[PDB]
Amino acid sequence: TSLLYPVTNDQRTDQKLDGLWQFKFDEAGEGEKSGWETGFHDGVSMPVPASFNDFFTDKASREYTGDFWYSRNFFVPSAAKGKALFLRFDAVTHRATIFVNGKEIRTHEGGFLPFAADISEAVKYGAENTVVVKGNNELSREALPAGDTITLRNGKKMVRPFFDFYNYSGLNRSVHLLSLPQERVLDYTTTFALAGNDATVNYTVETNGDAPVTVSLADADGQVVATAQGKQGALQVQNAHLWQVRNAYLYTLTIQLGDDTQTPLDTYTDRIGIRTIKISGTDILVNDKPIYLKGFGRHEDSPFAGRAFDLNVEKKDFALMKWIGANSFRTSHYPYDEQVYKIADEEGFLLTDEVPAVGFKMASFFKGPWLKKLHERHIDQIRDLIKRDKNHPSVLAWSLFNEPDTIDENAVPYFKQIFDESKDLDPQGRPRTFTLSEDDTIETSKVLDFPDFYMLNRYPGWYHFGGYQISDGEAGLRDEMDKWQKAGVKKPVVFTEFGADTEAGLHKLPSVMWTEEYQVEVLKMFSRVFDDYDFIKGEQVWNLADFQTVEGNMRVNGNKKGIFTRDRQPKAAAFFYHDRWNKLPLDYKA
Amino acid sequence: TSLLYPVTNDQRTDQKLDGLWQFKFDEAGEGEKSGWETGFHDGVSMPVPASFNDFFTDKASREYTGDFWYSRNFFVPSAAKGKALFLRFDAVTHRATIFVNGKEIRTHEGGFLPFAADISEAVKYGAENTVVVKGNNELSREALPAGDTITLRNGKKMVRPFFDFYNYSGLNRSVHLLSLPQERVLDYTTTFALAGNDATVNYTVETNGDAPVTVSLADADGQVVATAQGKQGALQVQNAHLWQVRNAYLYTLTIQLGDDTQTPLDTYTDRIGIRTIKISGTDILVNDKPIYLKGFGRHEDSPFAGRAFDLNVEKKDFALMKWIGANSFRTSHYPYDEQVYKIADEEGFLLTDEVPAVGFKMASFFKGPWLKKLHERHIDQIRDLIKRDKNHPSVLAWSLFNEPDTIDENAVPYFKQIFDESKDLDPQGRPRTFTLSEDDTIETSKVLDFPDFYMLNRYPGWYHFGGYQISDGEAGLRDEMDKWQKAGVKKPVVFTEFGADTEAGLHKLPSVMWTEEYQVEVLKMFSRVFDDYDFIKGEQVWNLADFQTVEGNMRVNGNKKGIFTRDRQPKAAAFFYHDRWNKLPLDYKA
Repeated sequence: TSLLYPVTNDQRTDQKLDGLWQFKFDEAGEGEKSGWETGFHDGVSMPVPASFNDFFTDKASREYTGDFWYSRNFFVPSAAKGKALFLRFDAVTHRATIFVNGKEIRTHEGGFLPFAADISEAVKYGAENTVVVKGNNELSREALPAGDTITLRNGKKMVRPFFDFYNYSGLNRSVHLLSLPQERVLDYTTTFALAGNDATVNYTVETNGDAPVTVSLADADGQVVATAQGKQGALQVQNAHLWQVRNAYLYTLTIQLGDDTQTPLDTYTDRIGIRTIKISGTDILVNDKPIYLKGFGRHEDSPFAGRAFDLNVEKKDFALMKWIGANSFRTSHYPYDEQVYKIADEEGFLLTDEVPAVGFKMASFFKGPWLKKLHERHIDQIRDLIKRDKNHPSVLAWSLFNEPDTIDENAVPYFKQIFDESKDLDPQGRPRTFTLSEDDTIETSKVLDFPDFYMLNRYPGWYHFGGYQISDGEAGLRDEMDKWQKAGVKKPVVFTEFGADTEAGLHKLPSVMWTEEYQVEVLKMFSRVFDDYDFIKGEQVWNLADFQTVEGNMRVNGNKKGIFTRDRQPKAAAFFYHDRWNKLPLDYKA
Repeated sequence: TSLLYPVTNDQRTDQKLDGLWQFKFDEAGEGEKSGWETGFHDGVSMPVPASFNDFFTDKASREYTGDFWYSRNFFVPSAAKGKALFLRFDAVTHRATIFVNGKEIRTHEGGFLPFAADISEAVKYGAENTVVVKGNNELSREALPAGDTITLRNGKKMVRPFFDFYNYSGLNRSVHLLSLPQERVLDYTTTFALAGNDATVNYTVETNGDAPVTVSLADADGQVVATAQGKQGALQVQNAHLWQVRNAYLYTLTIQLGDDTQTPLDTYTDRIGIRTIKISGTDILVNDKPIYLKGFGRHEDSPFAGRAFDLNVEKKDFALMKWIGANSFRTSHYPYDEQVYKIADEEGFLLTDEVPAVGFKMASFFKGPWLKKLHERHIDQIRDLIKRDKNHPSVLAWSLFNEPDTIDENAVPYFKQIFDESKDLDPQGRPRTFTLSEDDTIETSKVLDFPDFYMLNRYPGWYHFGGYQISDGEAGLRDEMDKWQKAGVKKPVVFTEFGADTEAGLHKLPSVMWTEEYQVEVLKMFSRVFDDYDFIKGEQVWNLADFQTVEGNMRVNGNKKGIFTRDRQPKAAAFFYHDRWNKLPLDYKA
């Protein structure tokens, strides 16, 4: 109903409820029958935001699957009586029921997009109030991301995902207490055109009343350069400062409700970048010039917060990605905290925004009774993502699956439907795509007509033709690249996963898989291939940093394909890209 | 024809040709047409003994598969004219042709057992002579150990084994220049009986003439305690000092040819231990008392020599195995250098001697036209092994396969034949057995009647039910142990592989697979299981030290299941067994 990010001004308040909540596991499912929805203080303290998994010393807790409970007291100011009061949850992984003062307010499905609860009539204005969250982190084939939940021979419930990353759960992002006007901005949209040194922002504004609307754009020094009235309109910016890759310029948009006579009813402000995105045959055009993508390959994963957003790690990840010459990254495999995009906007990065449609395949999948509810939740999370991130200059494209099983002819109805129901959601109409796994190739894939450009996941030299065989793996990759070229490929091709697990410190001459030298050798190979084909317009290596993963005999304490360690220091492969990427211009191959 | 270890006395000489030979690859197979059999000096220097693989910086050399050539000059003393002259090769992996002064003398199949070439008429007595060895290290399903050789798309030949260890090749063990008498000892045998404080060594002596034979046994201080004449006889030792586990006592045996009147024609001396080995239902009896096996789990693998025997590593491996409380180990997966057994004899360890019958199964095998030649070489290498190691007190049992595919009913003819053709080779008639892989279980194995005791390879908690699932893996292992107990198991059971890859330095609380803590957790689990069943009479963990392996995405620079690092320092699991094994008496479970 509204996913606008909270702001602070005279009409809107926003106060974080971050800190130490109370926490309890509910393996039995008795929490509500036990009166826990009224709040409790007999559990363990738990940080918010943060995944709860890594704070326990026992594996039974770290792996817990089922119903878990967060509880906190908070204060509702007297001054807030009469406004629309909201608890906004930035992410509750994966399922939530919200209670205030013991009263059930709302539920939510999906653990990586924000939701808000209207608590206007459930609080005592001027006193302490209680908020309790009943979360669940089970997996099934009916929810994103896809997986199964099993019971061990000893009764305990355990998750077995269809994806790589670990099942980090809980209150993974901030909780806001909001005060909004009764008549307020709900949504707005931006699209851009260029003409000479002039540009045109084309906006619209969604409201829940009939009061007049007034939009104004100011430059980075605060000077106003365009005004307009009405819920639709066009701002004319003379001699505009365009938003450029690794060279951002952000204008401030200000939406204001109310006619020239009354007290202002609502103010909303955001920062936009004036730039356009077109797929012209086989080029990716930003502001009508061709670009070349270089980057990662990312996860929201840190030692102490787990899946939860941590601003220190994020600014550090960004410091590194600029140092290394990169200009893009894909939010694999789920929407990130909204701060990630604002930094991307300020730093002129291009993001591929991915919905958690991962694990749609087994080691078939589109041939099961789970699709019907799965699809409900899939296209709903697509809608919420595009509604949340629409206005960011830095979002280049939407990714609607990661490694779905496109070999089966039954994937084709489902893709048909997903791609029709998302056709007209993004006002900028940016390209919609998805990643093709190693098994989904020009020869074998059945959904190659759908994407606006191709995103390829290939692992020669790691999952196939490892070691001394790498040369045959390079030859096979060029085989497939020859067949794309033969098939007269007209859309762009971007490599979005490739690489090699590497244990920082393992050295060998000559190399063996898992050493720092082999990783450089593998990345050099992929580079040689990428440079001999013109439809290839981007390299996004997997992965930026070592991230945590389910336990397995192939997981040396998590994934290790990262250019940097989980602590964000470089492996030797860091310096290879630092050399290569800072020498490829932004228009490489044009 | 004779595999006796060389000795030095007035009838027999023995001089090592170890050092730097010349070396060349022969990818083309032109070496003989090019005159290389006459010796060469235009190649690269290569140590002997040692695997050649790890001395090259390029992967193409390290991985080379095909014909390779060793060349050396050596001096034949004038004084040796008239004796039987021999080049004895302790191991040439895997195939050899021997040339002396350009003349082809002999070939050999099998890369882990010694062979001798009679060069009595191919040398110039009193000058320098040339020895050239043409080796090959290809694999096929017709040779032990089993594997395949492939060609890459670029022409290069590459091995793909059916086993784990790396294909270390070349002159992996010493080369001796021998001077033997014209009439000489070829073989001898020992068997033992006990009666009160007295014992009886029952010997026989194989000779290539009719001259009289004279055998005498002396104690550790050099006192003679028994003499006998004739090629068969029985030495009566009063108040014998028995050879005890971790408590050896070795008598010196001296065989002498010639009657009381002539100059001695030949002397041969060896050290034996007076002890007996019986499988009594479900007990393993050494000297009629029950023992409990604890140990490894070994390879001949070191950083600088590769597969080649290195006495420093061997004494260090033995220092550690005594420190840790162990008393046994299995020479997986091939006969070791003969020095390993002499140290075992001096340290009172019990060895399971294994022939390189590994890889008899694919990821079927006994259903192929390769068995006929495979079996030729299999039973021949069995014959050579038992002939070489017969007389060691420390060899407890023979292992005739490692992880053969016993699920197919076609394995049964081949086992039938192998087990009949080895029935009467070991004079002591020690137990013959083999290892059963994870897939070969009480439910599924078709060769359970053959072995004299059962050797089990089980990997719960690693290749199955890893991580948080370990509890279900423990339950499944007890399932199988319950079904053995149900089936009324009458032969002993020994666990001979189990464990977990562990990267020294990886710590986590709670644990994850690959950390030092998880390894201890896994080893504790297996211990709990072993202690609840009486037919279980031994634990040999895999592995003693991290050893090198083929490149693969599951091989973090070789195998890592070792209790010690490849440099022979302890991981945390070292101290767990140091505690446990030094508290289990030698008669645990009796």
